[PDB]
Amino acid sequence: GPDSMRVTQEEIKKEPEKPIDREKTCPLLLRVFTTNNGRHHRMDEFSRGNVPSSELQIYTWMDATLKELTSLVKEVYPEARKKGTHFNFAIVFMDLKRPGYRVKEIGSTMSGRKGTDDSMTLQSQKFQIGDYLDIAITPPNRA
Repeated sequence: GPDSMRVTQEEIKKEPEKPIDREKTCPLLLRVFTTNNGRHHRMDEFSRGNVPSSELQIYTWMDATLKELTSLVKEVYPEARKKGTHFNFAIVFMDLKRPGYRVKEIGSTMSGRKGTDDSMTLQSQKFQIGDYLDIAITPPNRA
């Protein structure tokens, strides 16, 4: 008859994500790159040992949410506080097949508006220390 077998990784039933005990966990250093041209940085900008020459560094935890992070970005780039400003987040991560980096868009938020990705966390998107965060910021109403 049919045999029992171990479940493959893709079909593994995972528990719901849990908050981090931030008081007992040393924060990670998150490197955030930003654009204002309407698109993410290209992967050629992360090649040959280089990164973009502007960046924001943040101490945070694996349960950091997109809204928490945009609040910090707004501290340094106040024009981005304008209601309707759009923040498009992507994780830039090492390419394991070829040299350099790859990118995966994860979600977006908007100044002054509640949205479905506001509570999306780094851990939910399998962010790893060593990865970069890229945020493409665009003005209200797709101006």
